[PDB]
Amino acid sequence: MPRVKVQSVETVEGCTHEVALPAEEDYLPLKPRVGKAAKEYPFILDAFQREAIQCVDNNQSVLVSAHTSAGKTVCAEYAIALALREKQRVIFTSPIKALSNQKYREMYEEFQDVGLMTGDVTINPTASCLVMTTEILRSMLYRGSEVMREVAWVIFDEIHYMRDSERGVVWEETIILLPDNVHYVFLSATIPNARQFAEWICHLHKQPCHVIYTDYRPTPLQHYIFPAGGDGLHLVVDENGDFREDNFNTAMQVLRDAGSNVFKIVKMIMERNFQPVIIFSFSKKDCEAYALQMTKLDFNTDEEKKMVEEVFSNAIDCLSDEDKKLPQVEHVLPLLKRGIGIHHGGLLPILKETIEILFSEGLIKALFATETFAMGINMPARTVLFTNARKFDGKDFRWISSGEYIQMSGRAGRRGMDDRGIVILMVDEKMSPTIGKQLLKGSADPLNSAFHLTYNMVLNLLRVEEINPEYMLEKSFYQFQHYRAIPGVVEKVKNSEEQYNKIVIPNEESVVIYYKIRQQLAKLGKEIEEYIHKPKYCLPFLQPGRLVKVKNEGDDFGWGVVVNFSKKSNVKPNSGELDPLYVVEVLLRCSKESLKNSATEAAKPAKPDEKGEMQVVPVLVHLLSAISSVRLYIPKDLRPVDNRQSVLKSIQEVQKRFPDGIPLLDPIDDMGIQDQGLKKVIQKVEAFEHRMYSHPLHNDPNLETVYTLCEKKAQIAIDIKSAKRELKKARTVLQMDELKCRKRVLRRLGFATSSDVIEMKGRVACEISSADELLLTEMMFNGLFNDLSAEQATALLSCFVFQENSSEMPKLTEQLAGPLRQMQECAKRIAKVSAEAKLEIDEETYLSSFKPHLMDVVYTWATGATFAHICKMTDVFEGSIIRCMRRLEELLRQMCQAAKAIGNTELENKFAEGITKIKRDIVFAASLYL
Repeated sequence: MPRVKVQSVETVEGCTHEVALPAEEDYLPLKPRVGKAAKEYPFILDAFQREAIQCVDNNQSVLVSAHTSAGKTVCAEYAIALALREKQRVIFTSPIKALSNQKYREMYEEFQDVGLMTGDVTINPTASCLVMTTEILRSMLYRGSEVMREVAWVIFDEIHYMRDSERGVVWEETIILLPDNVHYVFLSATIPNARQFAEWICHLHKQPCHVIYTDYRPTPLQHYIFPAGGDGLHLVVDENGDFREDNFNTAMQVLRDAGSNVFKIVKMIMERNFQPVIIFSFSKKDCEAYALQMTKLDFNTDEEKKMVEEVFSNAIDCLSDEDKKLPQVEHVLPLLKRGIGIHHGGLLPILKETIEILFSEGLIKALFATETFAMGINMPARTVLFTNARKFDGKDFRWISSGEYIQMSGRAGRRGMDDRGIVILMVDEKMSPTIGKQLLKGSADPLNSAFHLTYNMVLNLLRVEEINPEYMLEKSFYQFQHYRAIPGVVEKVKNSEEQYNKIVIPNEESVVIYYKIRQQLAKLGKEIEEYIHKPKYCLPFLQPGRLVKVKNEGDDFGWGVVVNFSKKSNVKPNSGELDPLYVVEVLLRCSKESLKNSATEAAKPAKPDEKGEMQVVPVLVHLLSAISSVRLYIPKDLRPVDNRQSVLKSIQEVQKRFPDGIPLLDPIDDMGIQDQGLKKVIQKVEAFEHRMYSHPLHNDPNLETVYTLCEKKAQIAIDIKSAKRELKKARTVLQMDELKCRKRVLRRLGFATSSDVIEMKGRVACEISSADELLLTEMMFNGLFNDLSAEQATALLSCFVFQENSSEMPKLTEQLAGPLRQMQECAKRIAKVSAEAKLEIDEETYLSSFKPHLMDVVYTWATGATFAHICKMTDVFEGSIIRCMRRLEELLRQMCQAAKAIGNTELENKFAEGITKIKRDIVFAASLYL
């Protein structure tokens, strides 16, 4: 159980300052800085700037949360200066290697003493500033690597990136394995759940942590909406924040009644000098499709074209003669002559930073960007546009979330260069007046960790003799956030039991028995209803006008006439299909709010406070809770309003003719059922209702009140039962059940003994941190790497770094695919070992995890083939091919120093030679910044 508290020190008309204090720690107010500022800044700093500099002056860990355009790095350059003034080395981490290059560039330009440490490049590993990616920090911590002996300040930037289930999990280990003598600085975007992370840090390592939150913006933003088809922009929210509902209503009405465009948008936008401009498309094919669509427009001046050509000539010198003739550069240069460009994940790694720097200088006035451009890149623009609203995440096709929208919209507006920021949005189909307005008022996202288990983690902690995984589990943020609900759970249980005790006055238990029989009667009623509507005897009884009733357990729609029905089966059946379903098109009375959007759930019938409107709605066959024996006449051809109003009137007089209740059917005779067993159930229902009315309580009045009281107390009891069921798992073998399952497998393989101590069989596994090492150790130990040539073995390892689906499967030769089965057969046997240890592994994706699409491309490249000649045998973008080998080349780096573990060198030097003849023409070249 954690023991912390919050003081929330006052702030004068600025930001909001809170401090986390661990349990018994009295709050000492911050003393003013003594001495001289370690770095002067030419401008005036904000209130939260003052507070942050004051806090860092006291050598205290801090959390700051604000938009990216605030310039948080201005604080950080101060802190990195201070340890430089005090002669202490500073460690800086970045999530992706991409930003590390230019960040090292700035920190080299003004401080002149920094050190770069990437997986591929190591520059000056003797400096007071080491800039290095976090996973390298994890590897460094797992090794002895006694560099932390002298460091005390750590900077974490863009921390909100911890929203992935796959690769976010590492930073918990990185943070936990750090010592308790260091100080921290945390940079974050606007976060609702800011406090809980701070409390987790305060409890984790015995230190206070300041927290700063604000939403001040130097440049306010303006939002407009453009329906698909029309002219003009509707300002919905402005530099003041009012919603201006009228404009939104006008836009949705225009799209509803209306139910080259991009060229018209760009043409209008360029007119009033609103460059630069950025667009966001989630399909990289459409980025180039609109790039070619834009080839009829020019922005550059003659001097600008001269400058772009000269800088291009400077850039392409190192490219070497053969590489200068690639088709892609010949495509882009005419596009660049007009002032437009693209940026996606299939472009060359050399063209990217060229485009970025040319955008920085200020010549290109129209850039097309994919999702991974707003993240990173400290270069903002003047206006922002979105071409879509739905996108495929990788598992389904879903709408955009609030956080993505805010993150991408935050790039509009430059301090001083432009007065206001402009962001535009379009909608084309199924806007659904309900969803979409949240995108303009919702916050970005609450941050929540996932922290799945992995083999390398438990192996590495087993390598440490004084640390064990079970100690690690309770320290994870998962357990911390699960511990912030227990007080709420116990408070809920306490309030519920007290409420149950408050209202207790039944008389007597005969009411309880009358309830129980009234539930058996109900269960019998549903069990016979499950027989009356089976689609064998009820299909001839579905004429138009049958006055059916529908209740899908949530609400009563009422009485409605049947219009049509069909045996339409499930098209594209999810998880197969073995029973046919039926859909009945029946005319119900829906609400106005349900019709006005009519795309979200086709639900929420009209309420007795509204007159409502009737429309035909498709329903499932298993929802008809009543079949009547009356057939109202139906108009001829219909589809207006007045005749449906007459149908409403008709259903209204017919109810004025059977005040006792409409005669629905008789299950014994009307259908004609002759099936054994239904006689037993009708006998039982007749019996139960016989004694039901035979009861005296029934005659007694006020029965309904007591019925409601019993229903309420039963629901309270159900709630208490569920709350106790949840509370019976507050901290009860959470992800420690898999721990036994995970630890069980290791001893079977031989990685560990039953005594659960690392052996050299497991020690080679701890020295791998990129791919699934368990099978790799089997490959090395079973002896499959030997008798494999270097040229044919490097392509084998490429299956561990490729995880993207492709349309076509090329044919592979026996010498190249013989090991492929050899790889696959060893996968199956290991999967069985996992499957027999109660682990939830399915052995269809497991073999599909390694995708055998590009081994030959790896093989052909390491045969003397030219890059130009090699990108024509597969339907994969060249850029996507290029960065794939980064992990593979990184993998080969650690494999060479992996075979030097069991005293094997014949295999070791083979991989070393393979690495040397990879870096040949274009794929491995220093960044324009390096």
